Amino acid sequence: GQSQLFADLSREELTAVMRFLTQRLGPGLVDAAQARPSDNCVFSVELQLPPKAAALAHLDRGSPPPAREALAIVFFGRQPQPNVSELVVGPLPHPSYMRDVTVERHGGPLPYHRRPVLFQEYLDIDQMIFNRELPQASGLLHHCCFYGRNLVTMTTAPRGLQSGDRATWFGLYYNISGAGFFLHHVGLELLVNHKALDPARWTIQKVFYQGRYYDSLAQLEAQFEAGLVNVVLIPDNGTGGSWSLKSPVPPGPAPPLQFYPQGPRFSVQGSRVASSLWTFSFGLGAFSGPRIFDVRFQGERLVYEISLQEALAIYGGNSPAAMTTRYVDGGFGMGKYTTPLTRGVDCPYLATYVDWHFLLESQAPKTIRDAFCVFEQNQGLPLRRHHSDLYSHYFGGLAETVLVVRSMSTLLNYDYVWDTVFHPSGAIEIRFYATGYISSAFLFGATGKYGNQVSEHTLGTVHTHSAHFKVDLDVAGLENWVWAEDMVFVPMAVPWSPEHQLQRLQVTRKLLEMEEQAAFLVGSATPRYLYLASNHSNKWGHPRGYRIQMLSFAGEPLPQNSSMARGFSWERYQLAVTQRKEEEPSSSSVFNQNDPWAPTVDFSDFINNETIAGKDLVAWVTAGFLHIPHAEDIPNTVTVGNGVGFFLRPYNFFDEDPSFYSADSIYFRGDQDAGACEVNPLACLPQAAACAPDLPAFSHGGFS
Amino acid sequence: SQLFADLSREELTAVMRFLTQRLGPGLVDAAQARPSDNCVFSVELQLPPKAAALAHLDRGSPPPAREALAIVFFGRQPQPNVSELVVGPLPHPSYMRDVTVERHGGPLPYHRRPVLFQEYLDIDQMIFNRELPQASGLLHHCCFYKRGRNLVTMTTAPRGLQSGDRATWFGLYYNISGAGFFLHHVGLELLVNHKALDPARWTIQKVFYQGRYYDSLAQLEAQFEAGLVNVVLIPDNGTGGSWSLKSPVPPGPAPPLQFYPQGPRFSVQGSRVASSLWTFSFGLGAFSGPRIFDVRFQGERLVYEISLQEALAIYGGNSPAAMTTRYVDGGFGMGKYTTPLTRGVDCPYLATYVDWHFLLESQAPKTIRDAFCVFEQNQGLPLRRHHSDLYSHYFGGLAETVLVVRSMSTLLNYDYVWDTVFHPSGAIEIRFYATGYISSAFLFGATGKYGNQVSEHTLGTVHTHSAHFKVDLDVAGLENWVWAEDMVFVPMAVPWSPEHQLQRLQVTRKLLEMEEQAAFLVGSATPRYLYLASNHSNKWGHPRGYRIQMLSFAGEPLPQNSSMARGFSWERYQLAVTQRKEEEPSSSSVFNQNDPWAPTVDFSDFINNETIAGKDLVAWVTAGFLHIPHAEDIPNTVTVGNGVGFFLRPYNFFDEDPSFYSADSIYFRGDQDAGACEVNPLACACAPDLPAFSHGGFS
Ligand SMILES: *[C@@H]1O[C@H](CO)[C@@H](O[C@@H]2O[C@H](CO)[C@@H](O)[C@H](O)[C@H]2NC(C)=O)[C@H](O)[C@H]1NC(C)=O
Ligand SMILES: *[C@@H]1O[C@H](CO)[C@@H](O[C@@H]2O[C@H](CO)[C@@H](O)[C@H](O)[C@H]2NC(C)=O)[C@H](O)[C@H]1NC(C)=O
Ligand SMILES: *[C@@H]1O[C@H](CO)[C@@H](O)[C@H](O)[C@H]1NC(C)=O
Ligand SMILES: *[C@@H]1O[C@H](CO)[C@@H](O)[C@H](O)[C@H]1NC(C)=O
Ligand SMILES: [Ca+2]
Ligand SMILES: [Ca+2]
Ligand SMILES: [Ca+2]
Ligand SMILES: [Ca+2]
Ligand SMILES: [Cu+2]
Ligand SMILES: [Cu+2]
Repeated sequence: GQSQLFADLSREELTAVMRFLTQRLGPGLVDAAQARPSDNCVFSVELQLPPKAAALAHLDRGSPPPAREALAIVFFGRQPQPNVSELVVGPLPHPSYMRDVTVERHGGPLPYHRRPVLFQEYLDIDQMIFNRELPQASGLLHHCCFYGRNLVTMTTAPRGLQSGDRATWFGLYYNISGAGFFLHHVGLELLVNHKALDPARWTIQKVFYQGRYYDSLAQLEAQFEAGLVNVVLIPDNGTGGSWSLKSPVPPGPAPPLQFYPQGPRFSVQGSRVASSLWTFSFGLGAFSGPRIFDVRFQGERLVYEISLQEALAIYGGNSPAAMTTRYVDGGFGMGKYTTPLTRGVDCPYLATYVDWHFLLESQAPKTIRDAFCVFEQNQGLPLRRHHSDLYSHYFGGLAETVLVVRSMSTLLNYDYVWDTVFHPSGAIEIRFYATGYISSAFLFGATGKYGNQVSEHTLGTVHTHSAHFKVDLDVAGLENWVWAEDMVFVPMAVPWSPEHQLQRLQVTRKLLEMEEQAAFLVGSATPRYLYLASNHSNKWGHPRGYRIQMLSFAGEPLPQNSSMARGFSWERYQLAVTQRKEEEPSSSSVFNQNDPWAPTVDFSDFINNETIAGKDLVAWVTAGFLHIPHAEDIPNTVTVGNGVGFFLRPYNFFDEDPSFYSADSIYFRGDQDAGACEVNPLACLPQAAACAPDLPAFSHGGFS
Repeated sequence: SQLFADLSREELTAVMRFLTQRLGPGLVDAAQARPSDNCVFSVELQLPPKAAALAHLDRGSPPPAREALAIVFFGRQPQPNVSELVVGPLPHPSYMRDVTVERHGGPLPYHRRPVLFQEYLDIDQMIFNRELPQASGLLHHCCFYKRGRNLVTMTTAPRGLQSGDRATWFGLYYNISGAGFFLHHVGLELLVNHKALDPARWTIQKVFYQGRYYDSLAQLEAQFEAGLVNVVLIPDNGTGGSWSLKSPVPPGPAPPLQFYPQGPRFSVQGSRVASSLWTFSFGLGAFSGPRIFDVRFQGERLVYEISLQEALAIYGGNSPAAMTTRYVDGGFGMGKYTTPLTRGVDCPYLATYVDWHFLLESQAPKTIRDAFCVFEQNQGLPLRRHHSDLYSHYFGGLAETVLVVRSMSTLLNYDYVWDTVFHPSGAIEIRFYATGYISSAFLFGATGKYGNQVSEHTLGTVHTHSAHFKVDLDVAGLENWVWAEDMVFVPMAVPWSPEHQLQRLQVTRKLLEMEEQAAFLVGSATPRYLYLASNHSNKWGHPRGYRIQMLSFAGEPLPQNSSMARGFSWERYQLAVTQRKEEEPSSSSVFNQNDPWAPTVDFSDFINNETIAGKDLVAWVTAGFLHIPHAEDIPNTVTVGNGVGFFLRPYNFFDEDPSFYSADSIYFRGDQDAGACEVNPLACACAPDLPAFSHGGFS
């Protein structure tokens, strides 16, 4: 079955679904890029992933491929009871039908306040701030901040305190040219209430300046002019790090460069990457972000899907913005906020780079150039090696080379790096880095219970990062069990001197039967060897397994006591294994960010006391850390040590190490000529086999 | 300025001629020595005292005498001792002092002494000439017996059960040609007693065949010939993996190759690496293994010393050899058992490669070619990046390049990989990988409580690996404190709507004042942020710090209840911080392997309830994992996912990211020509002309 079922929609296919929806949605249908709250609107159109039954029927058993469909989110603002609605639209490329799956999926209409804040909304909010509200305090603002074209606004987190609220705290910052404005908070923060569908009716519920609450910007300017406010002059320009990214040092000799001496050893065709060892499909959800499907090692499928589900950032702090802030980044979109990869910085210069197409908050499809990069990377390490000077004189090794796919999501200040790396041993590593700029507060007072001073007038606010992954392993077929292997010591008499005691080392295997048993809380310890496995077995008779191996420094999760916690229930777990249902496609939702108190998807609902003894299983992995900012996070947070993710590793899945059969392996005996070419491939790189290519002239995918 | 350089070949011959002429005649070469002889076991660099060394490197003083330390086996006397002697000054030695007593308070029992290469050879003459033909009937019928040329022997762990013992279990294995013999256990294990100083007197305390215990080989042969022993014939050759390393698949298009477009960006002179950012010295102890001294980031020193102290492997199993085995690898030697790096496999092809000289168990100095490699590696990752489509249109980042130093020690089956990697952010990563062959048993019976079947007739025995590192951080001078930062949530009324509650996130700092508070047991949780710091502060007024960040999947340590456990008490700790003394230079010792019950050094003695508030500190980091072998370990165990170690990371130590001032940084704005060469270095013969391949050879 040779189709590309998992490919993100092309631009024709988006135009096609747009044309279709235009014609059929009633007249009065506004473009989303200019829409007001009471308008109608196509928010999003993206690929609707196919149901698994049908997909595998095609891929494995040759049946016809399932209708390729799209899913549009529609803001219905023009009516007595405004709803959000999800509609499926197919088949592609010539759509002929549309049904409204909203009720059928979340049992009821979608409250209109759950909708993401549109780009027009943010723009209206700024008209309200800069034109109507902020000149009421123009005296204060001359005095402190060089006064509304030099200042600039930034959003927060959940918007309110209570299901249905839509009130956001907004920070104010100097509009720094050519570097991060995120460091130069001016101390002013405005709780805006924009729940109403008429922007004229929008209020400013509270105000916060340098330590103090006020009821309005008027009453702040009353108190300023009455001489009753100690105001702090915050510089406006400066130099190095806090103000720049451009290094003052001039370029020196060049760093090392990697090249393929005789052509590449893989190919990308559409959504499908293929190599001597690995074959897989890849994509970005608009909200979910990265994903790969149909991963096959030497022709056998290991995983149906691996895909980011959510990223979280829980903050604390002095100011109301920082202590309210819980970003659920799916609500903005890890795909929407993807950004071009800059060649030679984000991936190796000779990597192959791929575009990504999308239709969000517009009516034309746009394209993000160089959104993904795929490459083979020599790691420096040997994968494996042994040198025998003992009894027999030989050497046998293999340098590890690895296959890689990378996107980067720039969510305001943060640049998330998402890596999916494919080892020649049959292992799959998922990785998640955070760089970019820190979300900062204005430095004031009881600092230190809440973070570190990091520049003049700048607090680095404490926060946690957590991220969720879905790992739908299909280990040797759909029917899988989970096993927990570990270890134990048993006091025993030494057999041949019973007078003497010895501490006896033993393996421990428990087969986990129920969802509740394989759900592991953050804080609880957890089996050293945990793997999903098969009815089937390898040559020596052990169940065929793939083994999850985590890499987390997890923060304490937001306590359960909180009304908000439900919107990201998944943070509380390290790992959970679950019966994989069509009704349960995802862990979070775009709709949880703006109403986590009545969550649109609640992940703890999935762990519900069913068997996981021989069913189609799906593993859910949380990974993250705590981050007390510090001075070396200026200008940017750095990758080193901040890799988090997991390994999927073979455990009695094969009969031997597949890399035994590698084309790149190296062997020689003591009695051989190790530097003769017929014995050793490495002895010909010099003779002839050299010659770095001419390079492609540099290009860049641009900006908005 | 080369205080820390391992001894040259001249300097070894020099100490060896000096020791010859002054040790009494009757002084035998160690390679040939019998237990009752006298013997120079080792001569290696004696590291200088820290007061004096710093005096020299910082304050201009003259250098401390360059000295050597020789271990001498004094077997020819009424009470035989082992003795460590300092010998100086170099390169013209004129003195020699016996530090043994002054260091471990008394003589060194002769049984603590490492099993020499001649001892292993004598044990094999006993085994194959006197003992094994007593059972040539069984061995014809099970293992193709020829008079012992087809079989082969391998050591175990501590030797005996009790302080003073010297009785070693030995497994038998087919002598596979050109691939690891370690997978072909024949089922036979002999407890040999070799304590005596007269090899004629050596006994065979016990025997183990195929699940059952016998008192000698004669008795097993009685029981065999009586038809009373079910014998199975174990094949002798075979194909693929379990029997080979050579891939059957022909070489394909070549893998990616890294080269330096306009020459290297570092240099190696003797023991000293130098680069644009980093400057350090490097070496191997003979027993302790890798180490680096005088690490200087942009000229300021961060660490005095980082050094491997010990590697440990605890096993379990069906058979006596497996369940008795706890290898303390220092007792063999991580430096001795270092092996040449094979260019293009163990390190980048274009890396620079350095020799190592040693003098152990001989009288001439030998050399291990290509023992170290140093290289710059482009990682493919960015060190950092931001892309702004928001309010202002710009891009600013930096691909991470890294500097690396690597040695590999092959201890029998196991190939340990030791890495020291130097990030341009000011971080140092220490890494430890294990590859090579698994140590295997013969498959019989109750398997499964004890490991996995992994080939025909081969059990992969469960085991833990752990390793110990000494990290002598000198954060902004000698006086350091340690701090433990972490996090907490505090229920609080929302200020601006107090009828609602909010879970308020807060940092948590405690300054650890006592050694007991900064020693962290395996099992117990540990502060998310834990760093050594200074009196001094950065611009913003935070204490200047380096943070330790571990990477361990610890095995359960050997229980305390065990008589053996003191010989590696560092296994029970994740991390310990400690007043740094000259009487406490190391964590284990070469003498612990052969007598852990009366440990020659016991690490828990260092954690002794002193203050660590503003003292010269040292951190000790344990790292390791559990290994239940599995089919994908044949023919070798793979590196993937098996990296363990730690990061040493700036924490308010600088005023900003030093990489901000990087030469290889990249910046451009929306309104610029991103592909014009004057804006972007990335927008600009017959490249690598490669050295013809060579190899360091074998014994
Ligand atoms: C959500 O909104 C849409 C319209 O704004 C509702 O769908 C319409 O329903 C009426 C009568 O029920 C039909 O005659 C229209 O033609 C429908 N339009 C479409 C395209 O679906 C919808 O029922 C509302 N859903 C809920 C449950 O609130
Ligand atoms: C270990 O043995 C050595 C020699 O077998 C001892 O060293 C000698 O000590 C005698 C006096 O007891 C001196 O006269 C010799 O000149 C010494 N030789 C050297 C090179 O030291 C040593 O005393 C023994 N160590 C202990 C602690 O017993
Ligand atoms: C912010 O700064 C940039 C200059 O790079 C400018 O183009 C933009 O118009 C400024 N003003 C605001 C309020 O966004
Ligand atoms: C073992 O086999 C090797 C080569 O395969 C041989 O050279 C050696 O001498 C043999 N005998 C022993 C016991 O070492
Ligand atoms: Ca369920
Ligand atoms: Ca599955
Ligand atoms: Ca102490
Ligand atoms: Ca120190
Ligand atoms: Cu962060
Ligand atoms: Cu192991």
